[PDB]
Amino acid sequence: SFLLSKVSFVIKKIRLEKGMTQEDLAYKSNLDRAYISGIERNSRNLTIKSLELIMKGLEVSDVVFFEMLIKEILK
Amino acid sequence: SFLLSKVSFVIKKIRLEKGMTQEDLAYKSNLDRAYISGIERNSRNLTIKSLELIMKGLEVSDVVFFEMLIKEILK
Repeated sequence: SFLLSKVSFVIKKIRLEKGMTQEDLAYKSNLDRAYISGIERNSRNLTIKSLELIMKGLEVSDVVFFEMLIKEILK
Repeated sequence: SFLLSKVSFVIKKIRLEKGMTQEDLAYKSNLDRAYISGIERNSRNLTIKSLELIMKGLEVSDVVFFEMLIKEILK
């Protein structure tokens, strides 16, 4: 999946910009660390709900996530 | 969920814009009509891969789907 790879890139990029570890994001979002880790490797076929939870744990607005996704796809 | 109802709304809006029924879309995408139906009710369980595949069947680029999603969130 091209789209799944761009999605995973942005999640990890925003996470690192916010200064959170995968373990911090796990506890925030109530997702397991291993699911987080797989998402960032492009190895979990993430649902929309899971994406919502991650954006919430990352404290990024949904518009900001989608804007950076569009930018990354356009590169 | 606000995000989930906006995602479902946009998939349905575009499918209607392209003049497809739920079944037209399913036949095009090798999915079932009941899956398309459930997605438009409740986008909880939609994955990134399924989303890519739906956009492909709708012949809407990824960048355009995310624009219409942002418009809807902001409206």
